[PDB]
Amino acid sequence: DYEIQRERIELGRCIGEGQFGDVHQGIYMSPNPALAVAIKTCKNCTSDSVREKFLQEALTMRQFDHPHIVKLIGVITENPVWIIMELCTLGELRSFLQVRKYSLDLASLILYAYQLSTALAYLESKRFVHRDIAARNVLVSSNDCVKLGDFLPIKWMAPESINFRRFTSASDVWMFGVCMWEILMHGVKPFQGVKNNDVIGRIENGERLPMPPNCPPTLYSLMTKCWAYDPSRRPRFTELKAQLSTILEEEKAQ
Ligand SMILES: CN1c2ccc(-c3ccc(C(=O)N4CCC(CCO)CC4)cc3)cc2-c2[nH]ncc2S1(=O)=O
Repeated sequence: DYEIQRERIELGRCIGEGQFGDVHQGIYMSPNPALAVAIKTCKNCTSDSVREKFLQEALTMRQFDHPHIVKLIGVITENPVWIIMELCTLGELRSFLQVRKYSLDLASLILYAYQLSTALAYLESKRFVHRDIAARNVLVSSNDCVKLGDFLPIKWMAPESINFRRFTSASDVWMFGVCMWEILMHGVKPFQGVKNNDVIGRIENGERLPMPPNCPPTLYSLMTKCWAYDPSRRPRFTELKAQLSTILEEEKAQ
């Protein structure tokens, strides 16, 4: 159904490293003659136990269809086993933001947050809990378009996830707060120089990540709402989407 004949794929250069092996860009020739694609490879998929786990990412991704979630294009299930995805040409978000620290305007940063919130409101409506929302798992398709990729990170995790391994859409909202902070910090990691074991203590003392330089206070406020200790007091993703739209439109008007 989405099994792709290997001769329709031209493997190109290695563009990254994955859990199971190198990621390449490539070209997919279909009945579009030259579609740019990402190809996830798997070093040890000659073993079926590894193959089953590798190909699970594809099965998971197949269930989603959203403009801000990376699309599965297809798979090749014989050795070498590949997963074919749309290429996000500008690569990982953190690296992208770091090199454009002084060249992306604030409206673009807010747009990325908004776009991610639309993907996450979609996932919440599908009753899908992500568990790992972080800038490391976001890819850049174009200067005006980011997409959620992936499918313990203590410094991103909600207190209930840390303490009791509770994961819900409300814990995803906490993580998304941290991801928004990362974006407005131009790809700096949260709690740099702080030991993982000490994170929950700071949180429990009422401390939170600080307002990023040049971040609109309305937007930092929204981040802080994501970091309510009580998950029931956090906004739902649809509310974040609504508020981010307003913040975005206000910034576009500057
Ligand atoms: C994790 N995945 C990826 C990892 C790296 C890159 C990636 C890395 C580097 C580049 C790249 O060539 N550059 C060079 C130019 C840079 C622009 C300057 O900011 C962007 C990085 C492009 C894509 C793309 C993907 C990807 N796209 N679609 C699905 C996936 S993935 O396999 O899930």
